Amino acid sequence: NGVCIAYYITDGRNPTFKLKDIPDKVDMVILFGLKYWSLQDTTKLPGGTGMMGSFKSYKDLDTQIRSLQSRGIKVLQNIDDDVSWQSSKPGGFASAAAYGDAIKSIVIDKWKLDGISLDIEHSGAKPNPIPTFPGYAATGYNGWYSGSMAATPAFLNVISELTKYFGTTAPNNKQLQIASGIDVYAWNKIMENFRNNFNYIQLQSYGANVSRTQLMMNYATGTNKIPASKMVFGAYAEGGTNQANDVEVAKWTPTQGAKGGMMIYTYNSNVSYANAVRDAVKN
Ligand SMILES: CC(=O)N[C@@H]1[C@@H](O)[C@H](O[C@@H]2O[C@H](CO[C@H]3O[C@H](CO)[C@@H](O)[C@H](O)[C@@H]3O[C@@H]3O[C@H](CO)[C@@H](O[C@@H]4O[C@H](CO)[C@H](O)[C@H](O)[C@H]4O)[C@H](O)[C@H]3NC(C)=O)[C@@H](O)[C@H](O[C@H]3O[C@H](CO)[C@@H](O)[C@H](O)[C@@H]3O[C@@H]3O[C@H](CO)[C@@H](O[C@@H]4O[C@H](CO)[C@H](O)[C@H](O)[C@H]4O)[C@H](O)[C@H]3NC(C)=O)[C@@H]2O)[C@@H](CO)O[C@H]1O
Repeated sequence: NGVCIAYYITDGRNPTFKLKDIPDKVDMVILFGLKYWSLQDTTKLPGGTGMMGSFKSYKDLDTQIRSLQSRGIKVLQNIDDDVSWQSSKPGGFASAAAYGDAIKSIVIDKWKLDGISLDIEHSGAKPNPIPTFPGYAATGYNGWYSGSMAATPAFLNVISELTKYFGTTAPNNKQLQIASGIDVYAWNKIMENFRNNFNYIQLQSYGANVSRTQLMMNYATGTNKIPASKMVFGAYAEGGTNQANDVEVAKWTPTQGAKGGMMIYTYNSNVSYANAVRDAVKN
């Protein structure tokens, strides 16, 4: 019985399925697409358009969020890694501490959200040297996802500062999760440093079968030393074609022990698909 984490991309797709329509047996919802800078300054992106396409206005967004929380569903904000994380001015703030405070100020202080999930896969400087990727048998991936970036010290500082307000060691029960892949350059160093801070660690194993997820599990647990109970796999509902596999992964208990659960990308892309995955990981 794992967790069921639902991504709700706010780009207006499948509009009749409102954020508040997230069904029961869904533990958390991660607002996705919508950027934290829109939560920060609500006047820049008109409601009902772009990444606010899913809502009539910011008030509508705010109201639906509460609708989920009052039902006990945690609502997290997606935060994407960015090349500015590798600089001394992450997010254009003065330091990683400043960046961290800002995220805390916007996501928690202002929007009273339950935490954040880090989508780690964006471009930036590659590591140097680039290590030899272990390979498929060892990780479930063929090689590096060349479009990701190195977890340089500056990049690590950002996450470190964020762990002060989000995650297992932060106060006020705030979630800190990550959605990435063993193939992203920054993976290993992120886990060497913060695996224990993450409540859940999601692998974007879109389109995988149980065999491939197990391969990932072998590495995540054996080499990255991640507790099996934090591992969450990705159900690619957006694709609409891998449900049977997703359902199997959802029901599946890795050889290393009970996993954290499943995340669904995205629940609102195909509700029936998402419900099946939810049902599978829950029952
Ligand atoms: C966890 C995970 O799975 N990770 C990723 C997945 O995210 C990814 O799935 C796709 O995600 C896209 C969203 O990505 C953006 O948001 C996330 C979360 O914040 C970011 O991580 C990601 O990087 C994207 O954000 C980007 O941020 C950067 C900066 O932060 C922006 O760049 C800046 O831009 C400014 C300009 O202002 C300036 O130039 C700066 O210099 C520059 O840095 C960048 O703009 C921004 N990118 C975006 C997109 O905003 C989804 O969009 C994507 O969904 C589309 O594609 C999939 C294919 O996989 C389709 O299945 C799906 O149907 C969809 O198609 C689009 O659907 C929408 C839904 O409605 C349609 O919208 C309609 O559009 C109409 C006009 O065309 C009307 O407006 C209408 O009202 C509206 O509803 C749209 O028409 C469809 N068109 C497209 C694009 O096909 C998918 O979910 C996956 C797969 O790549 O990878 C995982 O690893």
